[PDB]
Amino acid sequence: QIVYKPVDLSKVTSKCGSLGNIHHKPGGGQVEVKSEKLDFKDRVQSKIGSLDNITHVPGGGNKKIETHKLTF
Amino acid sequence: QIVYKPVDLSKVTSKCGSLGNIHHKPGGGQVEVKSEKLDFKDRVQSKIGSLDNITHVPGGGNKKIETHKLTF
Amino acid sequence: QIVYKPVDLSKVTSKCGSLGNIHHKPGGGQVEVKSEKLDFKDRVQSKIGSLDNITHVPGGGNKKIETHKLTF
Amino acid sequence: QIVYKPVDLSKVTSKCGSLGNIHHKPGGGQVEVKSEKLDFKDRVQSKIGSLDNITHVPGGGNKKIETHKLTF
Amino acid sequence: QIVYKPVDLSKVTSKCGSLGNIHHKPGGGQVEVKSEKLDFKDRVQSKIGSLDNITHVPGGGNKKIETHKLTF
Amino acid sequence: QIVYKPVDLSKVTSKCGSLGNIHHKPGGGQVEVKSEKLDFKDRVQSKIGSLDNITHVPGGGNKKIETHKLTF
Repeated sequence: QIVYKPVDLSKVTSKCGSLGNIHHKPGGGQVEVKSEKLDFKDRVQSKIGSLDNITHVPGGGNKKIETHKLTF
Repeated sequence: QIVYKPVDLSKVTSKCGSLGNIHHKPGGGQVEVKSEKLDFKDRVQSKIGSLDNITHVPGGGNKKIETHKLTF
Repeated sequence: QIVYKPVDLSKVTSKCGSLGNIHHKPGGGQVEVKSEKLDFKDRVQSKIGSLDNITHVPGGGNKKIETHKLTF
Repeated sequence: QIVYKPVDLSKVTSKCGSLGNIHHKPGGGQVEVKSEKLDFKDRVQSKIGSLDNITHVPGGGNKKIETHKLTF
Repeated sequence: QIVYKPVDLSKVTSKCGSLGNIHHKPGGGQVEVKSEKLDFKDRVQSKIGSLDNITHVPGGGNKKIETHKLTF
Repeated sequence: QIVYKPVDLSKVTSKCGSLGNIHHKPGGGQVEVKSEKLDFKDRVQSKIGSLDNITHVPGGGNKKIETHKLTF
């Protein structure tokens, strides 16, 4: 007899009184790339020649990850 | 007998009193890429020659990921 | 006997008192790409030569991902 | 007797065998100015808040400046 | 008796066999200026808050400046 | 008796066999200025808050300056 019975009662929580006055001001820039050949196969993930800017301000932004497995 | 019975009662939660006054102001830039040949196969993911800008301000933005598996 | 009976009663939740006063103002830029040959096959995902701007302000923006699997 | 008799027989000269293959490619940018009061009077020359690009390719472009003065 | 008789037979000269293959490629940038009051009078020359680009390729570009003066 | 009689027979000269393969590639940058009051009078020349780029390639680019004066 096999019984699998994990119990989860957890909390991930935040409080923030006021969130703001955020300034993001990058001063440009320059990028150059040279190549002759590219050859990509099974599950390649790639990024060539970027100049990318991100502002990310979540009011919460909490994460939880679970993985429940049984196997014979 | 096999019984698979995980129980989840978890919480992911947030409170934010006021969210704002966010400024995102990038000053341009320059990108150059050279190649002769590209050849991409099974599940390739690619980005060549970008100048990309993102502002992301979710009021919550909480994440939960689950995976429940049984296998014989 | 095989019983598969996961129970989920979990919550992903947010409150935000006021959301706004967000400014996104990029200053242009320049992008150049050269190649002679391309060949893309099974499940290729690609982006060549971009200058892309995104503003994303959801009032919630919460995410939940599930996967329930059984196999013999 | 007063005699004013300058003699000018001078030359300003050029030769250029071939002219070209010139590239001018700026990557944008960002400019901000704040003030409350302006007051400009006699022979003021002014420029507030600029993002200006110039390409200038004259085949000659030679200059000669003269000033001849007499006074009693 | 007053005689003013300067003589000019001078040369300003150039030869250039071929002029070219010139690249000017700046990567953007950012400028900010604050003030409350400006007050400009006799013969003021001014520039506030610039991001300016110049390419100048004259085939000759030679200069001569003269000033001939008499005064009593 | 007053005689003023300078003689100029001078040469300013250049030869250049081939002029080129010139690259000018600045990488952006950031400038900030704060002030309360400015007050400019007789023959002020001024520059506040610049991010300026110049490429200057004359095929000749020779200069001569003269000044001939008599005074009583």
